[PDB]
Amino acid sequence: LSVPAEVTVILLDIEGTTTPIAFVKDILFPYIEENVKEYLQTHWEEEECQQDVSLLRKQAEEDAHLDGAVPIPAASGNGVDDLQQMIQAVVDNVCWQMSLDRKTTALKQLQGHMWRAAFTAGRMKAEFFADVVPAVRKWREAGMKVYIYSSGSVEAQKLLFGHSTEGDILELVDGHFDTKIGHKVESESYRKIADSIGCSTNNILFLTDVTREASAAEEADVHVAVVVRPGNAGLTDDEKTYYSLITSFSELYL
Ligand SMILES: CCCCCC(=O)CP(=O)(O)O
Ligand SMILES: [Mg+2]
Ligand SMILES: [Mg+2]
Ligand SMILES: [Mg+2]
Repeated sequence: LSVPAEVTVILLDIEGTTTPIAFVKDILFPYIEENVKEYLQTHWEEEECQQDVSLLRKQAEEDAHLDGAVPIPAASGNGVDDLQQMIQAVVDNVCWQMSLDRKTTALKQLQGHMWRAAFTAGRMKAEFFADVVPAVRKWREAGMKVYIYSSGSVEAQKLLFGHSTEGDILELVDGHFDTKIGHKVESESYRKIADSIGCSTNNILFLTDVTREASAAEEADVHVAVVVRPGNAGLTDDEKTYYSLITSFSELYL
């Protein structure tokens, strides 16, 4: 509710915090499965697409031992028939990786390039709860710095903020962090985030919906608040009593 005087930075989780889970789980990711074949068919000749498929082929070779693994065999030729077969293999491999929650760099890389087309072309918009932007603006007016921490790549994060239901709000963010800085349930990740930002762990207030993230940040001597939004995983009675909860960014007083 009332931020400690020592806080100078607000670190924000995305899914379940600034953005509903429904958008991420039922819109953002399913979009990939629905568009990967069309995307590959249309942009196969692109140097970037060729590089993406190259990475996916390498990954497919490394997963060859896994049961149910989908191979991306060497093309049979360079005719349109051979290409159709190739494309199907890549599509099948991508969907397979997504069915299990395998978030490899090869997969994330292609997803990011596909999302760039979706958001830039205005086919999709990143959903933010109505209280987010106004609160963030006031926070910044009060001198607070604002950073984002999500498992989604920074490149993908920028697309979300650049094409939100609130328009382009990239300027409201001072920086982004993804799994490169470490995993969200590891306290060490938060100590590094403080280092990258250029502050102390105690100058940070992290807002997240998952308690496993909250407890990891607390262990890193970071201040935390648990955000409750529609569709979020329930909190235990003890967690509801232990953590400071907020149902809106407006509930935070500086
Ligand atoms: C661009 C990808 C989706 C990002 C939504 C996420 O926040 C997931 P996570 O809960 O791993 O931080
Ligand atoms: Mg979350
Ligand atoms: Mg440090
Ligand atoms: Mg202290």
